[PDB]
Amino acid sequence: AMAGVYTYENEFTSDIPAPKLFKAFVLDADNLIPKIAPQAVKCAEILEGDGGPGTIKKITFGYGYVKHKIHSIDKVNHTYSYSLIEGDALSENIEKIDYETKLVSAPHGGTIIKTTSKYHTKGDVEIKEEHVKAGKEKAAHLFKLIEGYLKDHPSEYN
Repeated sequence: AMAGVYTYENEFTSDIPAPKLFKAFVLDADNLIPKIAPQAVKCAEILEGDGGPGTIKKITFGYGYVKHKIHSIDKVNHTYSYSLIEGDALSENIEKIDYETKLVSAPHGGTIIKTTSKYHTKGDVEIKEEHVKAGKEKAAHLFKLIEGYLKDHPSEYN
């Protein structure tokens, strides 16, 4: 019954400018990711809301699905936050996970992507280093694919 929050932060870099990355990775993820990784995302459907705060999305992938609830989108600052509210990473021990991502402009025109994950826990906390790392290496593979797409279609997301 003990409720708590485990917070984990991570950061990676890109040569892609922040605005373009924001438009592609963040704002057009429903459309872009199916294109470059049909297994990571087959389908995204909005179940309620506009597409801004409060929006609920169902994401189906090549098998199972998750639901995301959008908390905020700050287009001007290039920050985004949303929670995993249904899916297999959840349990009686992890009731939900909040993500917050910030795209910061690097010195030479690229980006530093900073992500905070907050696991809302119940009872004893058990969180394996190996599952956290497997999550980062999966995301990084898919991020590298997005970067490749943006470099292969330079007239997009300007």
